[PDB]
Amino acid sequence: DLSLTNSSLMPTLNPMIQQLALAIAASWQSLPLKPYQLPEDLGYVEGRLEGEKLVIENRCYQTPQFRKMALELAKVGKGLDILHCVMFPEPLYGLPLFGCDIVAGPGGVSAAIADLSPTQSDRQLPAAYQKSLAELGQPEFEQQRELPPWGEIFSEYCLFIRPSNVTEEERFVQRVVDFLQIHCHQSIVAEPLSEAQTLEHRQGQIHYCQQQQKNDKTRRVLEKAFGEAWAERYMSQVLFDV
Ligand SMILES: C=CC1=C(C)/C(=C/c2[nH]c(/C=C3N=C(/C=C4\NC(=O)C(C)=C4C=C)C(C)=C\3CCC(=O)O)c(CCC(=O)O)c2C)NC1=O
Ligand SMILES: [Cl-]
Ligand SMILES: [Cl-]
Ligand SMILES: [Cl-]
Repeated sequence: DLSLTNSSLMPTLNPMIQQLALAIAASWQSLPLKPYQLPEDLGYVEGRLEGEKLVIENRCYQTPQFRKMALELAKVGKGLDILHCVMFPEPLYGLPLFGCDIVAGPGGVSAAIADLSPTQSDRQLPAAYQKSLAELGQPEFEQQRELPPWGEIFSEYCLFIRPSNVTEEERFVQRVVDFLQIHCHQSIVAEPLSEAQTLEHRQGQIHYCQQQQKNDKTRRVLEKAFGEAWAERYMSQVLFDV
């Protein structure tokens, strides 16, 4: 569950990943949650082929506003830690997609990505999100990274950095906390939408999932531990279900 106290991975994960896992779990803990059963009621899985083992712990929930809320923690061998999180919105409410991805090795966090990604056909976040996000101001990060082409799905507020030091790690986690606070508040005040608008949002979410499946960084990690067929099933059915 969301206490993370019974997580076997948590104690061994990069400190920034631990703090973000805790912050996400804390944001969700008091919501009107129900379990969301992944395919094959997946929770914990491990695999190895010719190289290192991959271990994944899945936690997934749902609420009336969020069709699927996934928090995945993973580790490859002793050298690679990953946090994956997506809140998939119920299209009826027109909310954007919260996502984040953190990858860390022995040298520290290599990649930290977080966004509230659009679902509208105009590729804009709803007005209330634009207002609240603008008020946070532009955060300063020394080592920004450019998104790959499939990353056109992310908003103009997307963070994609290599944190340079602890100050930046903590600044990133705080900005994710800020995104979550905005998002959970907007989920309370969101107007239920028309059938045509609901359809528009559904389309946006489908596109998001299809584009995320183009990420060969995820796919290679899965393939090296479980093979091509397993990775394709995992990405298309577990992570980014259409
Ligand atoms: C669950 C298993 C899972 C694995 C194995 C995983 C691996 C993974 N994701 C990565 C990058 C990345 N990951 C993302 C983004 C995301 N990815 C997401 O799953 C979500 C929700 C977003 C954004 C909200 C982006 C944009 C990159 C950079 C891709 C690139 O450099 O080509 C990288 C490369 C890190 C680096 O270049 O420093 C790895 C190894 N991510 C995972 O989530
Ligand atoms: Cl691409
Ligand atoms: Cl690659
Ligand atoms: Cl390799």
